[PDB]
Amino acid sequence: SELLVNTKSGKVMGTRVPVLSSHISAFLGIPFAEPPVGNMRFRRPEPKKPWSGVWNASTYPNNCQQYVDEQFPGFSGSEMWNPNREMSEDCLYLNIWVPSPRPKSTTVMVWIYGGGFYSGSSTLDVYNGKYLAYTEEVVLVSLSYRVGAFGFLALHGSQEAPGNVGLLDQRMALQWVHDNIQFFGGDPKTVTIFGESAGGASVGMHILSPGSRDLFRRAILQSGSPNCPWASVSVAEGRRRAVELGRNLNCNLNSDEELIHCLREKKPQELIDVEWNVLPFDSIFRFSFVPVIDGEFFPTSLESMLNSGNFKKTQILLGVNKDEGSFFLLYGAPGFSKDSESKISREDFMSGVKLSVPHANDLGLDAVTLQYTDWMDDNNGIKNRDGLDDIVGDHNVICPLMHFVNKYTKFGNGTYLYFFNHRASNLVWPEWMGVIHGYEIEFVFGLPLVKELNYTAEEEALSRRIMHYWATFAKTGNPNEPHSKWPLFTTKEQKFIDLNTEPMKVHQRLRVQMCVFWNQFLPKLLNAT
Ligand SMILES: *[C@@H]1O[C@H](CO)[C@@H](O)[C@H](O)[C@H]1NC(C)=O
Ligand SMILES: *[C@H]1O[C@H](CO)[C@@H](O)[C@H](O)[C@H]1NC(C)=O
Ligand SMILES: CN1C=CC=C/C1=C/NO
Repeated sequence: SELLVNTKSGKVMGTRVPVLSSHISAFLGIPFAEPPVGNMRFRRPEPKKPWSGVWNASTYPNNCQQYVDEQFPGFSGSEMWNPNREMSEDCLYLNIWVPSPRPKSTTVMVWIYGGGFYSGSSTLDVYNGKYLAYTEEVVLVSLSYRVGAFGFLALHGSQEAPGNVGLLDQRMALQWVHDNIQFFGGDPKTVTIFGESAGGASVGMHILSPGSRDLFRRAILQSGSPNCPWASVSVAEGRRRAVELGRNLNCNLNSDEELIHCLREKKPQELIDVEWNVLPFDSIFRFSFVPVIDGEFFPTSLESMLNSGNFKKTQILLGVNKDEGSFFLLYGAPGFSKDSESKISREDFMSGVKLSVPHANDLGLDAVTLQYTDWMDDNNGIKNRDGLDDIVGDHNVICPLMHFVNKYTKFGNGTYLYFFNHRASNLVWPEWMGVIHGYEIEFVFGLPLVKELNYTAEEEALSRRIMHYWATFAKTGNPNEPHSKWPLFTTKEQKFIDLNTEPMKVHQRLRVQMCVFWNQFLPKLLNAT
């Protein structure tokens, strides 16, 4: 049958799904590691152990233990991100979507999900790979990896909970794709890892990590960069936060040995219940458990790796959305709310700014205020709302990614840059938030093609237009077809394109203005004071 496949780990039998008018085959929930339950908790993952008999690949697997977002219960705008399958410490699986009939050796795309390192699932509807697979004849795989403390708790010296382990889960699935994707018709010479926010930062990170480089060809990064200030911590800090976790559960903090034995004793939900207390800062866009700069995963510091080409040289496509800040401010900042327009007082702006740049002293603080204030109208509520959206955007996504780009392209082998600024016509969040973080994904995964979710005509155009760009680049190293064109990004000129339902424009020097602020000036200033 098309649906029975022999793989180095065992025979797997999938299932066949409908898509638009045609069909496709789906393999759902293939395990690729020993379940990290028990007291494999926090440990590095181990390989699956071949099964006998025929693994059932026809339902979605579980989601990993994660914080579940209740802030707007019943609101789809927020629910669309929540685990939608049962949660379990047993959740290392992956999913494949293969064209019918099976290709022999075609392009592979591996999706890695975002979620701030504390959350996310392979199984959410917006990450359904059947449209992409179908429309572009590519093999589409989505992996899944451990989040929050289960995934990133890090007690350096120790082998019991070493750090970066979720990051290892990702690599382990990338191994299994490497070794078996050929039996599904995928060309392993030709995998593209691609992801959003934490997912983007992780792709970035496997460009850098030496044990990750050989496992893939090309990378696409959305709204995320391995150098984003919220994406890594020092080993000391990770140590500090793990022991802090131990405290709100009343563990013995005498050896590492005992901390871990303790944390391992606790039910998954009690770790989740207190995870947000270990933050060092009142802040937004910061997360508890996070890649740590351990020296084994990352041989050295991010910055100096970037500096001396110590990273995989291939070609990359990446980008930012127009309002990366809003979603964060809505959740975290005094003054913003889902149902009003959220005019912010000159009072609330100040505390907004404070929460966004939690490591700055106040001289640093003034420098920011100065930079983003309309001094001729320093009271307009709207201007403050927006100014704040740009601070959180720039400081957290746009400018660290621009820095990553500039260093990448000295030694890279081709670089393509987008600025997605389209607001979906049926977006269910309010207007003031604009083109929000995360909201290109549904265009990438091709949901505007499905009539009953209500998109414009042109939106569907934009979606396939994007999907092709993506699939072509994965297959080619170039988003463009042999004969108007998405230009390469160069250090000399720095062209990038708009992605949106009208005819594309090339521009230059994305937020260059403000990125020199965050990239050169502020850091020098905090270093002096
Ligand atoms: C097990 O296999 C059969 C069809 O092959 C079916 O009842 C069901 O979809 C599968 N159950 C799972 C994976 O839970
Ligand atoms: C990178 O790729 C090839 C193959 O090694 C080389 O000749 C090419 O011109 C390079 N291009 C860029 C975009 O740096
Ligand atoms: C969880 N989430 C909420 C808003 C926007 C993006 C997003 C990505 N999660 O992985």
